[PDB]
Amino acid sequence: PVEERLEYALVKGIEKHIIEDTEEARLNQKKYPRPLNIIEGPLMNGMKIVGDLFGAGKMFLPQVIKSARVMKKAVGHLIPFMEKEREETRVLNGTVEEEDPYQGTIVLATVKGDVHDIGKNIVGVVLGCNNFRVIDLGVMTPCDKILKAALDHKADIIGLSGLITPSLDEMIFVAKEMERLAIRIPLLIGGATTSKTHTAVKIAPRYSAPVIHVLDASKSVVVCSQLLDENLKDEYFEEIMEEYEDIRQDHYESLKERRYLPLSQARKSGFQMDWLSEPHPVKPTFIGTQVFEDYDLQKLVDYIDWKPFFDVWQLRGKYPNRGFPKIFNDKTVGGEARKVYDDAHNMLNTLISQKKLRARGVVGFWPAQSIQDDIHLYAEAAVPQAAEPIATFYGLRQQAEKDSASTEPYYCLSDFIAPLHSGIRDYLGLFAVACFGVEELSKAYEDDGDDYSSIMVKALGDRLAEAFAEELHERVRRELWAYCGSEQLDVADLRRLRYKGIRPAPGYPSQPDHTEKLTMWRLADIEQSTGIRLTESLAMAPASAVSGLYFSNLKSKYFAVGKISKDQVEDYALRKNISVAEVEKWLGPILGYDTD
Ligand code: B12
Repeated sequence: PVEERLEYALVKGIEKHIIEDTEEARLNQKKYPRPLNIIEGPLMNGMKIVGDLFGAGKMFLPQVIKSARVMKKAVGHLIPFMEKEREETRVLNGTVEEEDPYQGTIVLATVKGDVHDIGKNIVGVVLGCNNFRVIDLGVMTPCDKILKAALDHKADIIGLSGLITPSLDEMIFVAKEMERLAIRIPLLIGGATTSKTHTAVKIAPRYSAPVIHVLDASKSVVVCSQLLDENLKDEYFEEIMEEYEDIRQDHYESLKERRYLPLSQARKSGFQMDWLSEPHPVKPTFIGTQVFEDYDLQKLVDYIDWKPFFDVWQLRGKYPNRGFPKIFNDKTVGGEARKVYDDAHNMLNTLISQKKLRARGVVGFWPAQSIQDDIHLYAEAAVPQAAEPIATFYGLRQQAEKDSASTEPYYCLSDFIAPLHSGIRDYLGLFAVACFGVEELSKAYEDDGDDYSSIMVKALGDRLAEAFAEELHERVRRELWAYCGSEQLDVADLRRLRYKGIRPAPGYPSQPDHTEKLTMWRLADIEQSTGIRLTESLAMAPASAVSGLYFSNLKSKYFAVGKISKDQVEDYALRKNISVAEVEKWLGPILGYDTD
């Protein structure tokens, strides 16, 4: 029989004879009077088997993508006959019937200002494997375009993705706009920057229709099936409503229960250094920017941290095999991890040897001094105490009250730079790297129909950007700044943060203000030197880009600012010479007080 062959090819992921079997079944008009039967019947049966096996955890994500590719080739062979049948019937009967076999239509988009779509692509493929008609809209999607896509495609669900905290404001804007046209379509929320608490507190109240946060792609199928089943729709919505009300009440009680120090008191208990006895800062080999136009990708292959790459494919090894290279020894996901790693190495070799990917970056150093909570940068030949700063990076100090038994100070990034009045020269660095050509390769793979290769190339581009950042930080410590000239740590120690100094990035918990990237881009001329541009929400395009600041102090360390009070917001607005509303917008996730 041909149905068994179709199901076996779908489940196992064999495109070798899928065209032949599909054509053979199509020619068997006895079983299938219309080609819709080959879709509604044997083909979606294998897709459903794959989807439920993935939901149960027996089959892993890469095999799901293989099955999706096989199904895509099958439907691609079938769609000319679908078009022929529809064109014939439009003239024979004058009408087009409801021939939809999918469970529902879902508009899937990444909100404006965000350029990350690996998770959105994975979610779309997973949903498509469960007979959902996924409508992927891309990145930096305007809200009006999402609403128009939902209206034109008679969509049933809308999904929003976002990776940076400025995307949360866009998501809330989309929710309230959906409310403004009185749309009743359920709205799912996903992304690395999203959380269950933020959705119920901020996103959920703005929309009357269901708004559900989804942690991963596996839960997305369950949520969509429950939302599209009328026997479970209202009860699931009510349960979501009660749990979100409970979490909102708990959130407000907590917010009443937190204590914060006064800003002056927090400053008085900040981190201190003995600059009169600590070793003096090491002057960099140059003051200004050194631009890299075409970095050696082969040097970046051995600097790649593969654990986030295996986290992309959801191949999470159990203890003690939870990380590379021990993941290959795991009983369950060892074979799939090995297959994915081999494919990644093959594609990396092909792209590097063909010059299909280019890495560009810039690193700069300037004299820097500290004035309370700010780091001021000066010219090369200018005396810091008698010259105007050419740039300033404003820091945020931890304000949340700590445990009485705790003795840790209240950290700020300016604590790692020598104060101006101390009479000690100090310097600060910054960098920005990227991997160029991932977008075109992903588009080419998606046009062919290989979503697996597109996801692989996106993950490899991100890995290459991270490896470039790590290697450049290694060079800065030993060669360009030479404050750690005796460093000889291996890449394993590099991934363990065992070296001197730190490289905080804007938007991270050390300094969660994304507007710090504008100063770097204006100072180091990053967009003109390397081609990396900031979007409207201060995200780096291409998405395979990493930036940050270089702190060479021995005592410097990574810290989380946490929640801050109103007074720190007012002081930050006064220092930055911007309105309080802008500070609250760019520091919304770290506000310890309500704003509405
Ligand atoms: C490696 C990594 C990167 C990658 C991002 C990977 C990518 N492009 O997908 C890169 C190298 C680009 C990077 C850069 C930066 N990152 Co980053 N990064 C990480 C990290 C460690 C991995 C998370 C991740 O992306 N996994 C990959 C995908 C598969 O996971 P996911 O997006 O969560 O997708 C899943 C689910 O969320 C869900 N899902 C996703 N979308 C949708 C949509 C719908 C509808 C549904 C139903 C489900 C759904 O399904 C997916 C499958 O599981 C996280 C830490 C963390 N724990 O989240 C930080 C994190 C996401 N990074 C963040 C930040 C700070 C940045 C930067 C701004 C820092 C910088 N260099 O300036 C830049 C971004 C600018 C840029 N580069 O263009 C923040 C978030 C923003 C913030 N705090 O303001 C995080 C959370 C770190 C942090 N603690 O602050 N980073």
